[PDB]
Amino acid sequence: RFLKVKNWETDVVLTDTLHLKSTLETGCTEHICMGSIMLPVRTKDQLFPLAKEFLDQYYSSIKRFGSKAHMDRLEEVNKEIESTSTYQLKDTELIYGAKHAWRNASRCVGRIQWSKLQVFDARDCTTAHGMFNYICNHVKYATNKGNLRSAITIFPQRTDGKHDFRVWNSQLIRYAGYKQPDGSTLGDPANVQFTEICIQQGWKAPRGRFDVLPLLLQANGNDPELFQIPPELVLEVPIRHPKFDWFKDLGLKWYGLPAVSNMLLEIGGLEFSACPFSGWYMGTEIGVRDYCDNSRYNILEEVAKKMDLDMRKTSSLWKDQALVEINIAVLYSFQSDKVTIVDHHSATESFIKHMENEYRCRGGCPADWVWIVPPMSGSITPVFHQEMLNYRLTPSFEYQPDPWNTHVWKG
Amino acid sequence: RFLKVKNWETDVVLTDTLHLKSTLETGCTEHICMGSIMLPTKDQLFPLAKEFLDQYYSSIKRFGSKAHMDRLEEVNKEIESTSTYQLKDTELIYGAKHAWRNASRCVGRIQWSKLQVFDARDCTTAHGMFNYICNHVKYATNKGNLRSAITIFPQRTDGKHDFRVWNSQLIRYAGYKQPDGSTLGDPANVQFTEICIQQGWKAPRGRFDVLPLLLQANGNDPELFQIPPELVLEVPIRHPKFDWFKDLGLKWYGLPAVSNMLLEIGGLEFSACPFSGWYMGTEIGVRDYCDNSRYNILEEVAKKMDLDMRKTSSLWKDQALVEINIAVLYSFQSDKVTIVDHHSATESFIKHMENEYRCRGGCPADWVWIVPPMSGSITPVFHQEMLNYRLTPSFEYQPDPWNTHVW
Ligand code: HEM
Ligand code: HEM
Ligand SMILES: C[C@H](O)[C@H](O)[C@H]1CNc2nc(N)[nH]c(=O)c2N1
Ligand SMILES: C[C@H](O)[C@H](O)[C@H]1CNc2nc(N)[nH]c(=O)c2N1
Ligand SMILES: CSCC(=N)NCCC[C@H](N)C(=O)O
Ligand SMILES: CSCC(=N)NCCC[C@H](N)C(=O)O
Ligand SMILES: [Zn+2]
Repeated sequence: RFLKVKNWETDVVLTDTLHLKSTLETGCTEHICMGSIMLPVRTKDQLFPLAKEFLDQYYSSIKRFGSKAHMDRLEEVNKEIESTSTYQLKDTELIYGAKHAWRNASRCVGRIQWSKLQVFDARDCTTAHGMFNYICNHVKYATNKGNLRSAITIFPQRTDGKHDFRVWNSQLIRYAGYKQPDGSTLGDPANVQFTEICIQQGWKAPRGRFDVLPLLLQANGNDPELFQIPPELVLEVPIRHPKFDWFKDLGLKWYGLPAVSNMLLEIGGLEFSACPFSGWYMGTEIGVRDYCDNSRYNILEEVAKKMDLDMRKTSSLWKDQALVEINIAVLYSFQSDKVTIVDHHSATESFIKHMENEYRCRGGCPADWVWIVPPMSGSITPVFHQEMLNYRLTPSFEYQPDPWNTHVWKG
Repeated sequence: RFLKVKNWETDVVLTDTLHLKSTLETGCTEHICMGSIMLPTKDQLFPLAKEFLDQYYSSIKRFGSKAHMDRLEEVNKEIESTSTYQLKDTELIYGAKHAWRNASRCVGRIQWSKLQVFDARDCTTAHGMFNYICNHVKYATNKGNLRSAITIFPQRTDGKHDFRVWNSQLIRYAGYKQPDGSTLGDPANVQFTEICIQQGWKAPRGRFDVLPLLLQANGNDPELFQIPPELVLEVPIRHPKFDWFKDLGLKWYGLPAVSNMLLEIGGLEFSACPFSGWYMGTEIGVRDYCDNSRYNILEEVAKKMDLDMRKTSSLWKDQALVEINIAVLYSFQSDKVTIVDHHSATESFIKHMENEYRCRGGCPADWVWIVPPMSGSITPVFHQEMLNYRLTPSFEYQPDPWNTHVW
């Protein structure tokens, strides 16, 4: 069966046959759409099929399907599973795997880049210290002095779910949040709970508004340990505005490298609970969400004051006005410092081209509209006008619960 | 069975049970989400009738009463012999108010129970239709102090005797393609604008020409009519700081009145049922003015502001978009035409959601439509999980009449 998606601004229609190759469920039914819901120990039994599909995909992509190297590999994985209960991916399969997980990531607008991913195989890693070293190398390689390069680091896969590798941080670089007793927060509110954990594990907190948090790291199921990323490794951009000279006096900066560390990489049935990955920022991530969410740094007001806008009635659109300035400032700052960042117009347009090309070559491109559309200026980006089809392909990045909720402390 | 929706900005969690009374289908499956697609018999009718009347009688606290049962019999007998049935006025009104209540794409539902319903079921001609329409337009406009209203023409019968308003709204601007290849006026109405001319309309062929109404009664060929100009309240668009803004020559009309939908109540289809409320500022300023396939004016406004349009990374479109929208809200407010800005409206819709949750057990909502097409995440609705489902009575889309009507 074929499915059509139309762009309402250009009238381009597209035909999706790829949704056919999908099995994981959406959270949706014929009676309810959960399209806007944020979050809607494997047996040998169900492991070989998962293996087989993956290797069928892998071998098709290299144009070797049905070959002797394809069959021998099936038979070998098959044997290794019955014998050992799991199996190891060749290097080639891991690389292909991680590329495809990104490729299939429907909430990601930056996927035009999916085929350029530096994969770092950390499956020989055994300790937290080994983790730290692997991560530092990732952060230095990916930063590249501001000329950001996409990368992922993949630690050993889950075995009995009792020996998991986990990065307790939600990102490799992120600013502390500290709840004061008067109810206010100092620094990033997103990070207060994690910050407290760090502190409880013995981190001495500078307690400022932009303190880079320590890596908290779990190897082989052992309690995690704290480590400071070398400061010279953390590239940061002080935030100024091309015409508002008081803007710098707002005391703002951000880090240049976004690197998600809390998700799970599934490939051919295997689960990698530690697989930090990094690309680069679209400006709105920082200027709209990180700075302006009410539950984040929440700077709209103080920027509004400084611009002396009529703040007395919402219909002045003073909020909308401050938001654009703040976003001009973020992009201006990054560009001036020659740190890679992309604006939301350029990013969404690229993505439309990627999506169209994906339909023509692959028969589909699963996409989550709620996520692909930027959080300001929605309809003046071409994605707003693009119908999308959202479905679940593997390999994939999945959510997993916070490890402090699951972890069994050895003390 | 019972579903949770969470607001991520405030942490409030709501439990939806209303979805288990969902009837219609969504387009989605376990395997695919179609959340962002725009348009995903005697025996048939009695179930629908019964289900509507049960909720109507439960709403008036008379579920199961003799009054309830008798009406179920009376409607049942009428179907059994006539093959359709007629709604009591009280049922007509409740049905309409609830069709709005259930409209998951409408951010403005906090207003739902204050709807003036005009029963035009005794109408028989397009002249009759025009007269009902003008009285609608005048009542709802109210000299700028807009009031919500729907007018309901006679329900479909054999679907060869359909009443239809061919305009997509009562009031909208014309669209002419030109030898220039460009488009003058509203390019969204270009094709209708033709059908009108193909029907005799003398287009003044300018940029903001209020289209003629094109009305079809009892399935007949439809007929042109010019709304008395004095009935069309319009706003010239100026900016509270850019004096030059007025020079752009922009105006919009005060009354949005969706005229092409189909109202379904208790299994009965009312295919002409124009309804109207009032505008959220972004509809005009963001979509109508700046959609690249609408008036697409960002290019020219950016010029007047002398912004650096050299690179997309100056956010010049974003800068302009904001001003354009300050101007619209400003114009309407200055002239005392009712209008709501996207901040105040989404705040109200969050409050409506919470009312419906504790009062009705849920509130179907389509996040993709509810989140405004500017400043999404600074409106509270961005951070609100919504569950979308299809309850009845409802408004549905229906084919354009010209693709259908036989001459
Ligand atoms: C090349 C630069 C990239 C850009 C500009 C980009 C852009 C984005 C943005 C804006 C989001 C939404 C994030 C949010 O709102 O929190 C996102 C989500 C996501 N991106 Fe990309 N991305 C890039 C590279 C990558 C890479 C290298 C990966 C992994 C290999 C990736 C995988 C994902 C995933 C899995 C999500 C969804 C995260 C979630 O569900 O919370 N992206 N991306
Ligand atoms: C009273 C003030 C109202 C406000 C502020 C309001 C707001 C809105 C907005 C912003 C939309 C999205 C429209 C678009 O983007 O095209 C919408 C759609 C809709 N509204 Fe409301 N509305 C109001 C009154 C009404 C009334 C009186 C009704 C019917 C009785 C109604 C029913 C609907 C329906 C059915 C849709 C979806 C129509 C479609 O699919 O295009 N609204 N409304
Ligand atoms: C409830 C709602 O889905 C939630 O706020 C989503 C909406 N869209 C989003 N889109 C992106 N890119 N990132 C987000 O965090 C969110 N949040
Ligand atoms: C393809 C996508 O569904 C389409 O552009 C939608 C998105 N959200 C919308 N939201 C509103 N309120 N009105 C619209 O016309 C649209 N268009
Ligand atoms: C793998 S990096 C992909 C990206 N461009 N963003 C990811 C999420 C970052 C987050 N939104 C933030 O604002 O820090
Ligand atoms: C029934 S009135 C509800 C409303 N406020 N808008 C409806 C659609 C109008 C459209 N967005 C426009 O910009 O003309
Ligand atoms: Zn869905």
